[PDB]
Amino acid sequence: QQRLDSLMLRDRLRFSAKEIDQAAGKVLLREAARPEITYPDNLPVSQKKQDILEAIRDHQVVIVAGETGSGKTTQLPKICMELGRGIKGLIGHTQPRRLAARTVANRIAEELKTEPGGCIGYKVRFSNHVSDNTMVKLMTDGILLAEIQQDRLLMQYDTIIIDEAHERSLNIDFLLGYLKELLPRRPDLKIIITSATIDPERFSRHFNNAPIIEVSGRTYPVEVRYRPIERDQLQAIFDAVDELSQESPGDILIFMSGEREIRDTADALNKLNLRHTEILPLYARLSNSEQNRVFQSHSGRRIVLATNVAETSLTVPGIKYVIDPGTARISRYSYRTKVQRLPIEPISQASANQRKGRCGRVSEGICIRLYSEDDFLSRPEFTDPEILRTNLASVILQMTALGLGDIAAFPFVEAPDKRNIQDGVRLLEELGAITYKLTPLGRQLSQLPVDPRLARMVLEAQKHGCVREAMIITSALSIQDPRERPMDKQQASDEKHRRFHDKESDFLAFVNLWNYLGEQQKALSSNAFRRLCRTDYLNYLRVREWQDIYTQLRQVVKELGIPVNSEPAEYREIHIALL
Amino acid sequence: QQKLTFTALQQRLDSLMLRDRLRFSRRLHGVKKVKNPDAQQAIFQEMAKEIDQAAGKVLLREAARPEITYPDNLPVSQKKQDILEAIRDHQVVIVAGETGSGKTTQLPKICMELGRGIKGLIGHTQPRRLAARTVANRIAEELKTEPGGCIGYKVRFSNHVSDNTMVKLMTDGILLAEIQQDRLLMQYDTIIIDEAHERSLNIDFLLGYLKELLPRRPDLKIIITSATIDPERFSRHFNNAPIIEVSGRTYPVEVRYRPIVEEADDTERDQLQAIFDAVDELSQESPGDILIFMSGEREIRDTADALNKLNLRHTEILPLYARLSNSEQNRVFQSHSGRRIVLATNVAETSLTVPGIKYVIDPGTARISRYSYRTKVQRLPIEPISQASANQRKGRCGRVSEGICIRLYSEDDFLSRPEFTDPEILRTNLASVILQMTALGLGDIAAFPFVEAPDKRNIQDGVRLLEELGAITLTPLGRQLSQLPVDPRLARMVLEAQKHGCVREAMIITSALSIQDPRESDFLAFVNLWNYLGEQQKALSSNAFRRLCRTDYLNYLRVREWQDIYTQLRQVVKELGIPVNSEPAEYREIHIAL
Ligand SMILES: Nc1ncnc2c1ncn2[C@@H]1O[C@H](COP(=O)(O)OP(=O)(O)O)[C@@H](O)[C@H]1O
Ligand SMILES: Nc1ncnc2c1ncn2[C@@H]1O[C@H](COP(=O)(O)OP(=O)(O)O)[C@@H](O)[C@H]1O
Ligand SMILES: [Mg+2]
Ligand SMILES: [Mg+2]
Repeated sequence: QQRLDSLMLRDRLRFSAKEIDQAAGKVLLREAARPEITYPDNLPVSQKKQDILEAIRDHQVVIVAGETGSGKTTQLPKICMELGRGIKGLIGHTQPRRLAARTVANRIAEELKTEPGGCIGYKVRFSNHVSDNTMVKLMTDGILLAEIQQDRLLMQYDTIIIDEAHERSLNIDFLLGYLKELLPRRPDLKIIITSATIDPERFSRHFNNAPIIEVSGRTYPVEVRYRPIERDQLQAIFDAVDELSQESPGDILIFMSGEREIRDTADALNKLNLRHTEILPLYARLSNSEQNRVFQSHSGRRIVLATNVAETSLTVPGIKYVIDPGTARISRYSYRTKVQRLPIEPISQASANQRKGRCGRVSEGICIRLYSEDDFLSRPEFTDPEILRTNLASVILQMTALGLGDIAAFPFVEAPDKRNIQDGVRLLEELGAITYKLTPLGRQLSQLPVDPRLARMVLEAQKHGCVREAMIITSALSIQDPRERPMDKQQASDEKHRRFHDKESDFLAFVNLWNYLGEQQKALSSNAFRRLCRTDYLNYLRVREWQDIYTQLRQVVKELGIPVNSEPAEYREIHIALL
Repeated sequence: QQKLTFTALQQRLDSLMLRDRLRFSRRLHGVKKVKNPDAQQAIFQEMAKEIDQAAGKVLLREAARPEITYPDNLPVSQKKQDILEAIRDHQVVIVAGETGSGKTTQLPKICMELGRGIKGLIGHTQPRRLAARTVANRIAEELKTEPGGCIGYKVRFSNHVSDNTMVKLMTDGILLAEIQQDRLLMQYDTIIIDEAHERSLNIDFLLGYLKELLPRRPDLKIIITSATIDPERFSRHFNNAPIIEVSGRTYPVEVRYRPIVEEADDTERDQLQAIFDAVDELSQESPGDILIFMSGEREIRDTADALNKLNLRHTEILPLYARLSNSEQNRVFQSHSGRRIVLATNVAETSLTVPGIKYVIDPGTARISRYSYRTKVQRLPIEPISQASANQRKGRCGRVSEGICIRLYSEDDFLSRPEFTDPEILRTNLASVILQMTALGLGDIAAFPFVEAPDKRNIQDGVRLLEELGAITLTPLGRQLSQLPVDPRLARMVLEAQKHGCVREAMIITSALSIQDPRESDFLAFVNLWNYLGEQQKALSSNAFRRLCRTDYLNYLRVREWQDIYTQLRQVVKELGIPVNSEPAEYREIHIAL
């Protein structure tokens, strides 16, 4: 048994004698395939790698916290390899987003002059690029959670890097809880929690007061300019862009609430024909020749439009200026409507300071906040973690889908409100989702990224050929009402909104408004369809958010093989489905 | 509450998916040995609620069933009821027909119309990974559904299959690898083996394994899909299974023999001028696109370049490469103004259907894997194709009347060729066959029901070789050897080269020994010639390193074949995660490797 501590972890678990020499050949082939480890000398993490290495070496859990762009994501797996990890088990490295897992794997592989799927591989939904020589496995946190069922000790891995951990999604908190549970039985496993410098002490306390290595390099103070306050919303961006294009060379990063807003803004900025200015929209659906032009050199000024993926996870090069509208989609349960919603809300101070911080890698960066200093100082210091703003039915459903056990025994970094547990269990039973074990219906519910009660209605519409109408309604119920009624009029707003009133149920006013919002962004220009939404007292951003949510929901529904009517269904099978 | 029984529970298992019915059935079998009837009743009560749950899986999948439609103009669509009834009434069916009949894209639909694909998957194998994905995307589009929904696919590095997937396209290699974990192939109620006339090792392993499996899977249905090349052999293999011939009307094709005139005294320029002359001959005829068959993708590139320098009137040159943009992919099936000249490898012989072809130019060659008893190596020579393959190439202009196929060889040459291509099982060293069989767990090669058995006189030497290399006793080393599509001993050198950072040089040697020479220390002549030919071909102008190869005893066409084979080998090595040095390795850490 002393000889097999140099065997691979799954093999070593198996045995503990000449079928050992065989297994030991696997290790020694993998050691032969290990590349030469190199680092770009200009990154703070590369310069500070020796302290990081020693911390990982001497501690089971390390928290690495630092400004975006420090080199955490691309260099930390290399440090683990230099320390000798990744031979007898994999270095697992989670990302919140599927796109980031693949992009990071390709980037590290290229920096090491290797082929992705070799020493650096990745696993996301529909793509498992991992060979027998893979040492570092990039993946989404959802992928790693789904592996727990078939491998409860995670014996595939000798090292797990939880990246972007400050996002505090449910997936991240499930992993941090499961890993803490797992550590007494995996004394050979090493954990690295990787984060922006946002309250890393909370991660430290969770892991038995683990050391925090703060790896930020030099940052320069950023000038903040406050510019308070549809085109009133869009024109503020125009004014900020004009202001900043007077400053010294340097690209502008504009934070946006969603991809349809990015597209409208990119269309508008392009017809403005800014001299020697390139507009670059960052969408999730970008081509493989669009990936790197983000990172390609460029001649004039570049205006990058992005969602908050560019807040801390992605570093756009060459950024000197930021325009911050100060808002973001965030998942939040509404106690008024008893629905898990996606309101557009003012971001926390921590998030606003991360957006500002993207100008501070060079001197004299400028951040324009489209709101008042008064507003900023009123905002919370931190963003609520998702676990504290999600209905417990959704939480329990996902824990049951992953086999994480009872929500009351789980060692959360921050526990949800125990008073809501029984109503969450009750709801899932009434929805036919559980018995805890998932039902086949429950598994389909877990795969729909909307409130479970709304998801149940989508599944029921599949029996009646009106999933299209189910998705219009459910997406409409996942936002704040797009129909503004300013008591500054109260007069034309409701009389223009009653054009879509329906006979039986109020939910089909959403269907009529949806069809009306179609036929109009086809007739009208994108700037005069926009104009139509103040003319019609519609909140421009919510309508765009309504369309974004529907589009994403329809893609998921179709990917699951759920049928979607090509032709609008009629009123009877729409309501037997809701009723 | 109320009493359950073995028979009633067992009759419930017919509303389940086949894998669930198997599991429940084996659980109930165990209950038959429980002596305490109260413990049997308790197990029953628990199990009837899990059966109730499992039956919901079936009704979710039935809700996802798409509406089945067929394109009017396909012979298979016109014959759909005869095909459906044959599949319905027979466990095994042979579907044979001309390329373009609609076999690949419509046969899975017919199985869905029959009601299959709900309780198990309709598995549909392809020889090529790109074809599995492309076919899945095409059927999904025809059904107006999203790929990964009812129509999905599974290939290396991509598993596009959901809980509602009814048709699973995959490579035959993927299906073979699934046998370890699912020996009865209970995931599937139907298996379609496509392009079966290719008679690769993978196809023959599946046909033998499926034949063995059928007495244990009376619920399983098999469809063997083939070009009309001796489908009677498939029928005999499956106990005289019916052959459904799904070709439409046959339009005879005019053959012209144009043996290559050695006018220009070259070989490359002689082949190219012969192609030019054939293109001129065909451009006198009525409107219609031309398909030119080529032996490899580097040949395609040179030919497309040469045809572009001709400044042809109203003519587009369109080379077909395996890694084409899938929006350049789409351009084959796209309309166009003038004449189009399509250049393709034999992927366009039976597997791919290029639209609008009226004319074919056939040089008559293809790369084929063939073991050499001299040189004791599994090689990949370019050799003359069989009569059957030449007739398949000819048939690609047979969609309408008045097609013309120009063969760049004589009728005597055509008649000298064998009637059929040797199946791969008969031209592969048995060390490779045994290695791949043991990796797959197919059992002893002497007990395997091959459509055509290999020469058993080679067996014990194959076992001998794999023992000497340390591949069997399967080893961890043997499994890595199985993954390399080269001679097993050369594969041994590739893996040993990985220890010393010279897999690049190992691949130079391997590719040089799998072709005929462009002209232990003789193998280091291969490396030095390769390095020189690499260096010279970045400095010299586009299309002027050709002259450089007469300087020495180098024939450009052999060098180009060497480079093509190396390039394809490097792709396979990369996909296996084996690192390849970008920089030329240093001396004889190449001998420590050899
Ligand atoms: N795909 C890529 N292409 C080019 N440069 C990149 C890529 N990914 C990251 N970089 C650069 O490497 C640096 C380090 O990035 P990263 O490791 O993600 O830092 P952190 O995780 O600390 O924010 C950044 O400045 C970034 O611009
Ligand atoms: N990806 C595709 N795009 C457009 N048309 C296609 C595609 N695949 C097949 N087809 C058309 O459908 C017809 C049937 O092709 P297929 O089902 O592959 O026939 P077979 O398998 O009998 O050769 C062919 O004529 C082909 O041109
Ligand atoms: Mg990062
Ligand atoms: Mg076919």
